[PDB]
Amino acid sequence: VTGTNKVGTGKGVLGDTKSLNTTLSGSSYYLQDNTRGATIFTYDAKNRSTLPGTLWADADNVFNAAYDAAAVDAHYYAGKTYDYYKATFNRNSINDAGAPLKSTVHYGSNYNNAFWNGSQMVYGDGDGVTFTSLSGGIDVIGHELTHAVTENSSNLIYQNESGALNEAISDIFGTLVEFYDNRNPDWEIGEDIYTPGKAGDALRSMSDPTKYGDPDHYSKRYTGSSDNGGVHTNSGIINKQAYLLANGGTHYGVTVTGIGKDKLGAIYYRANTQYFTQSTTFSQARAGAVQAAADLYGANSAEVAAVKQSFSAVGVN
Ligand SMILES: [Ca+2]
Ligand SMILES: [Ca+2]
Ligand SMILES: [Ca+2]
Ligand SMILES: [Ca+2]
Ligand SMILES: [Zn+2]
Repeated sequence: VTGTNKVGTGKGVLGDTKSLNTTLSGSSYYLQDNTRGATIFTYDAKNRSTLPGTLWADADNVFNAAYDAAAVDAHYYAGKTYDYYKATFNRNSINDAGAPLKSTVHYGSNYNNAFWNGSQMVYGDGDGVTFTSLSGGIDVIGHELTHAVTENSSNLIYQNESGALNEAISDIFGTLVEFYDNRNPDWEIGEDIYTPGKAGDALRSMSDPTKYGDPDHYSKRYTGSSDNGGVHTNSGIINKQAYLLANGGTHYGVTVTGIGKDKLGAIYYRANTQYFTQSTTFSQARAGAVQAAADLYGANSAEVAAVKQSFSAVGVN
């Protein structure tokens, strides 16, 4: 739409009030955010299995209805993700060229999913038991949007070690996005949307992958063919290494000095963008992470040493 930049208000999935960037055109306001380097659009599929649906239009610039909630969050959190990338690394959208961010909410009926489809963000509303509206969790959004960035860089193949690395990368960043918005931060993934009645859980944990049965050491990796070679479980190995590099700890007899989330982020960003390839394995991830740290802090630096220490802890050389 073409119009005038407005600022509205609405309530998200968890019931919190949020500030919205919309556009006034004719008699209505549209969930269209013209404020950033990339345009952000939010759509309504009206509980159908169609894409992208209808661009979202409101009569008064107030998004306080129960039906509004998923759209308010989808809208807000994508602008927050753009922000994280723009401020931290000077990245202009998913492709470094201002590609627009599109999201469809109310997709299907009681659909327990949300993913980047290679072109836009897709959100279902959940069954209200296993999940709630999928747009209410910032780390899951940051995770999927980061998949858009890998595709525009390393392009890690979704199978075996390189696929797990892909998954790991996306968790690291979604976590980073959550800390970014001071969105009650932690190292678990999906706790704001998962099993709305049970407090305590998440889909997986970076601090202790074994809580959910994921491996936390190379010697314990899944070796078969299921899940494109165990893509979603083996990522726990890289997740654990990332956690120890940011916060420190003792793991399998190896003591790691943490360097903080900001350097963890710069090291992985640099690694994924200049060093990783489509088929980077965990051993090459170590070497590339090591080179990134050397470039960033110096070859004989304490950072580089932490990098080495962190992989050692998880059995990767
Ligand atoms: Ca309204
Ligand atoms: Ca949290
Ligand atoms: Ca989290
Ligand atoms: Ca829960
Ligand atoms: Zn993923």
